Amino acid sequence: STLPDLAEQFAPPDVAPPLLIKLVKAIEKKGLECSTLYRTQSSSNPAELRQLLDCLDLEMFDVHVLADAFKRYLLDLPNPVIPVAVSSELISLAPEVQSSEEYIQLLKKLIRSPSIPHQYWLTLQYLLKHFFKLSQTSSKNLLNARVLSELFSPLLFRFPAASSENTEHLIKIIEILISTEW
Amino acid sequence: STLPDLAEQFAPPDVAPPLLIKLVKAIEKKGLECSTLYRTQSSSNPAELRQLLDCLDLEMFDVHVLADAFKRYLLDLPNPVIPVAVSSELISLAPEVQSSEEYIQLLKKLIRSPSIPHQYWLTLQYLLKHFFKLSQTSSKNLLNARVLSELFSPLLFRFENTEHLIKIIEILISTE
Repeated sequence: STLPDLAEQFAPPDVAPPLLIKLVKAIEKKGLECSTLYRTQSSSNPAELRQLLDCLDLEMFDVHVLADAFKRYLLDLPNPVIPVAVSSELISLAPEVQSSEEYIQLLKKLIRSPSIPHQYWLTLQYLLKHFFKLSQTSSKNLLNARVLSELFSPLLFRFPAASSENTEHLIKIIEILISTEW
Repeated sequence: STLPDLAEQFAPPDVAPPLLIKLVKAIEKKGLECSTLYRTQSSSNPAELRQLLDCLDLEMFDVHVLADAFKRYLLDLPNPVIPVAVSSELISLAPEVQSSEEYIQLLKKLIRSPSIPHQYWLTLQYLLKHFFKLSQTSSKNLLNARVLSELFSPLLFRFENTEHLIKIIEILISTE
């Protein structure tokens, strides 16, 4: 649990944590068309994956190890990419305020709060771009935006919560944000 | 004001915001012996000072304008160098605590909290180093740790109930 806060790992004008960029670039180089990328576990345990998140070129590793280390990274951030402040608010929204557009508007307003370092929103945007690029070779890797949201929303929000029509709505906006990256 | 959070202006391994470093270096080059540094209002208004903080060599500017822009910078940070949570805790202990060394140990403990980006403490240390350097020519600029603490504690904490905070800064300047 020695991964520094996102706000300490980089600062503007950099667009993302340098370790995260290395992971994403290696994964895209070696696994863009992999039909089980992020949907199978590798043999490495969390301690070994954490050991990798310190030291070599990440392209030297097995792609399934890199993919697991990507998840491990999202899980080990001291605060999640989408801070609990933001998700606590989004979950509290009523059924009458049910437009995905409104949920997205609120997520951007809350995460861009000056009470939240810009690094959180920057990292989320970088991850969305990766997820969008993956979904554009769906014909080969079988990943659409919705499945990528179902796989990664629990790692982005890190929020235990019964399956509400609120939680469906958070998966839905991530789904929309992946698809609408350009 | 569009000044970004301390945590957005730099990240480890850099030791301080690059704009703050530029200000400090220019002020120390041109004003180390100035008997009125940081105690005189210059002719510029906050908008003009912000224009200078929003961007070329800062040495071209009048030193009193640099000193004003340094204060403007500290005032315009979206969150103060010493976060409000930290200062609120130190203030609420005020009648029950009074060991100064305890206040200092606590200030450091609170500002190094994992919930607070390391940039806040890094920036505070950079500021303390500058304040200490000034105090080493106090015979000429008249800025000793106590005067520096009275001038800048209100900008660092962003605030009677406060005298123990001023003393913390005074001691932290002296022991650099």
